[PDB]
Amino acid sequence: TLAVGKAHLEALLATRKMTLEHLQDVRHDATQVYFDGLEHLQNVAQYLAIPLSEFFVGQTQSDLDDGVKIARRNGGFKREEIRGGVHYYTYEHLVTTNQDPGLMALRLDLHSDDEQPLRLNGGHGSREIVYVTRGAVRVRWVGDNDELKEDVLNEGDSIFILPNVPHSFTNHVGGAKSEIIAINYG
Amino acid sequence: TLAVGKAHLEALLATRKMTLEHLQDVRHDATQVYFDGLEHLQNVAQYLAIPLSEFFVGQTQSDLDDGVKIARRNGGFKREEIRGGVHYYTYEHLVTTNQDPGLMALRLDLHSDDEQPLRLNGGHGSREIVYVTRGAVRVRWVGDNDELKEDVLNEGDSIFILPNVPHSFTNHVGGAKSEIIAINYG
Amino acid sequence: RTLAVGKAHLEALLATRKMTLEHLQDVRHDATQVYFDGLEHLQNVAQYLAIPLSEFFVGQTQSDLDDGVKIARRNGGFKREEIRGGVHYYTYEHLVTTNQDPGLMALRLDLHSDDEQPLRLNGGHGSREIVYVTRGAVRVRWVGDNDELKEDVLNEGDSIFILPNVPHSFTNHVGGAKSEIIAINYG
Amino acid sequence: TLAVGKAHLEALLATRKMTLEHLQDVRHDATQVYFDGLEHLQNVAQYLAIPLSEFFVGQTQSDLDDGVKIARRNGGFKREEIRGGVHYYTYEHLVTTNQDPGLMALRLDLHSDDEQPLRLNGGHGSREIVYVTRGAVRVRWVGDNDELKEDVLNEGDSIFILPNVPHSFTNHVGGAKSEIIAINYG
Ligand SMILES: C[C@H](O)CP(=O)(O)O
Ligand SMILES: C[C@H](O)CP(=O)(O)O
Ligand SMILES: C[C@H](O)CP(=O)(O)O
Ligand SMILES: C[C@H](O)CP(=O)(O)O
Ligand SMILES: [Mn+2]
Ligand SMILES: [Mn+2]
Ligand SMILES: [Mn+2]
Ligand SMILES: [Mn+2]
Repeated sequence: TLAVGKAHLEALLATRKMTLEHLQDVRHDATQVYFDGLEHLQNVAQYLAIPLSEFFVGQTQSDLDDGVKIARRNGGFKREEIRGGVHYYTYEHLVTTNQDPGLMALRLDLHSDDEQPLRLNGGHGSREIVYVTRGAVRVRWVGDNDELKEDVLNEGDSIFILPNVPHSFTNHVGGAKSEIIAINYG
Repeated sequence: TLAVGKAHLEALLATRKMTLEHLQDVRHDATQVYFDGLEHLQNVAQYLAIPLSEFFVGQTQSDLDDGVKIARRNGGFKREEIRGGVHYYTYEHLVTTNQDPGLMALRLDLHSDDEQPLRLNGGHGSREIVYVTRGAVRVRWVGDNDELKEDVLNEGDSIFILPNVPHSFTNHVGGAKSEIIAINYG
Repeated sequence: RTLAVGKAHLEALLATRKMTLEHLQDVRHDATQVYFDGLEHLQNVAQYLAIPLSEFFVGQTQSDLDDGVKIARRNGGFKREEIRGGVHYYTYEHLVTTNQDPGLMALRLDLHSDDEQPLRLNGGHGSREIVYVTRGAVRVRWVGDNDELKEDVLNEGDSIFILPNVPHSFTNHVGGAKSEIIAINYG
Repeated sequence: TLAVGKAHLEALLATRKMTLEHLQDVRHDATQVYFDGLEHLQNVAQYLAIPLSEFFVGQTQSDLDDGVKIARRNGGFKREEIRGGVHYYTYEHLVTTNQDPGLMALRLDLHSDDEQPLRLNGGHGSREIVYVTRGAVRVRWVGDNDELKEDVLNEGDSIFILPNVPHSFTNHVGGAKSEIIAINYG
């Protein structure tokens, strides 16, 4: 048994000039409408020619409290990142929210340097802005005409990276261990 | 058992810097990942802080054939519309597709006129464009400062209606029976 | 050469950078507008703010609607013949157009070609399209899966939806008959 | 004289099923099209029923260098913020780009505390995420039913703020001087 909010379902129905009465075999109460499982809701979605996802758009409960959400150091997800055989990053999630799933804010420790081989990613859809909280960071990316570029970012410097530009952050000084903040969004 | 496409789920996981390994309680094959029901996929969504709807976005099978979908006169949904005892419209769905659930294209017969009372709707989120295929149509709507407006649209005339502007289409002549095409979108 | 920009709007752009009019010294203004000596001047201000020039005009065009609506009349607006490789294919008549949705292009078309003339598919387009047949019998052809050419026939009151970038052609099924369709591109 | 890129103008013209030939008295080159001033381009835009802004979309030269843009500490705009006589913030712009004018990344020094009066902003359209680089930060905001809320954010904590929620960041301790990073976006 799968419940869908009644007002929401009625709104979808109204996009097709319909009402609950035009659905075959559904029970409902004053706030919900009930389906005999996912296959049943899938069939109703085909009947309305609306993809299944729409039946859930907006229907997840907000994880904010009073318009805001707070996270604490080490309070959430954390993970090492190893590329080819090279320890490259420690990813720590900052605050994350279902009210903007495209926002991924991270604190990273950098573990590689010039003595290890380069491990560029393939770029990604998200824009990114990085701020250096500590140390000295070697940044490398693939620029115009596939030519490799590099620079060095010191504490308090920052960088914006256009979507799908491949990039790497490493320690400028080998054995030193820098920290950056990275916000992907939009 | 609920299957989610593997490449899609892996893409969502990557927006959180995760991989299948960070969900330990899931089986998978070369193209799908399997959940013990909706409650299970809902828990994984809360863990990822991504709303459930995202796990279905794009995952409904397209109802198009070779990039296109065709509908036939009288082939689909059709309904009379009666407002406070007044026969106002016949709604006939034109082609509808799950590849744009926000598109509602209609053919309407108009059945009311000046001898019946006015039955405006409450407006709606969709933009609308209407084209008169046949006859002469009295259009009325609520304009600036809630003042009622009216005009007449002849064959081949058209009108654009901003979202949430309440409106009514009726026969200008009375006993004459006009036809319009109405496209709500976006 | 003088370029006016709405003052409230410019001030809102300035506030996205934590600035005020005072951080641009070389500008005259009234209670509602701010004036630039020319485009090069506004361009420099845009560079200084790291905001593209287009933003200075976003939202600033006066609505062409009257009381939330806009009406167009048969033959009241733009109209044009479409000839493809020497083949007279379409007559395009604009239905209502509005600056409040520039991506909405609603057309009435006459079809002038048929099976005796060569095929003239377009290259497809970004817009979604829905077509409704007002009159006659219409041969529709498009490029489907694996670049295979597809075809069908649409009668009066039939309709079709076309996914973005699917190449397509509408012609007369019968030949010498002359059909009419309504085509709405949007989004 | 206003020049507009020719390929671009042609693409706009094609959205209206037009070509350069349908425009009255315009000169052009192999790459540009020329207008007798803004009023002229404004009239062409009314004729096409396309807002003026569209004629410049994409037409500003990117301020990125090879897909990236770098800013240095103290390299760009910087300003003190005083609210009703109270020194509240030092705003330092981090990297800014014309490729995303909705991104405003700041480094702030906090100068106020509990001994000074509260100076909330009015909120803003942008979402915000804040990360505490140094110290201990008193955050206050207006939540549900206009009730004032407060909390304390330590080094490495972060917060997400929904659009138009009014807020203030100040020093928790008093005479201590904290630092935050604040990213408004989207
Ligand atoms: C800081 C980098 O942008 C992180 P990656 O995208 O390679 O995970
Ligand atoms: C043609 C009209 O827009 C139909 P309604 O929205 O009242 O169903
Ligand atoms: C009816 C067709 O969509 C018109 P085209 O897009 O080829 O100009
Ligand atoms: C860090 C805060 O969000 C700065 P404000 O938006 O009041 O200028
Ligand atoms: Mn990255
Ligand atoms: Mn309507
Ligand atoms: Mn087309
Ligand atoms: Mn703020």
